[PDB]
Amino acid sequence: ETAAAKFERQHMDSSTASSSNYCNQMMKSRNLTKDRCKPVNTFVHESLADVQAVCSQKNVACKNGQTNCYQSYSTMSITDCRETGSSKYPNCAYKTTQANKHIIVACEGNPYVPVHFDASV
Ligand SMILES: Nc1ncnc2c1ncn2[C@@H]1O[C@H](C(=O)NS(=O)(=O)C[C@H]2[C@@H](O)[C@H](n3ccc(=O)[nH]c3=O)O[C@@H]2CO)[C@@H](O)[C@H]1O
Repeated sequence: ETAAAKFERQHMDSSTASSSNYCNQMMKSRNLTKDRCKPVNTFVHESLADVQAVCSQKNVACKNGQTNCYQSYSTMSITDCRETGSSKYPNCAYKTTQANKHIIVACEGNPYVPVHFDASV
């Protein structure tokens, strides 16, 4: 799996919504609960073209100190998945929360594409 492909699997769910069951099902189907319960994960509902375009938008500092992060000029429809208190592997359990926020992604490679989801603001 390429880094670009991993980003698409972990963070992209293009749709033009999310039920209380959404994260429980999506974290499983996208193979994010295979080894452990991933505590926090965000899905983005805008088009792949729109998210890829963020790599040419506002340059901002990455949480890790690198300079290859970019913030979206427009807000984007997203869903945050957060592990519940009662959640126990292999039965990982999640709270589903919809939001409309600017996203921050890290980009790499040629083509220069998103490889990491840094934050929403
Ligand atoms: N500039 C870079 N350029 C290139 N690569 C970079 C760069 N920076 C990191 N990586 C890489 O990413 C890898 C990854 O393991 N780091 S991770 O912070 O823990 C991933 C998290 C984050 O996606 C997720 N989260 C978080 C908030 C939110 O709203 N939504 C949401 O989904 O939760 C995860 C845990 O935080 C690491 O191996 C490192 O090499």
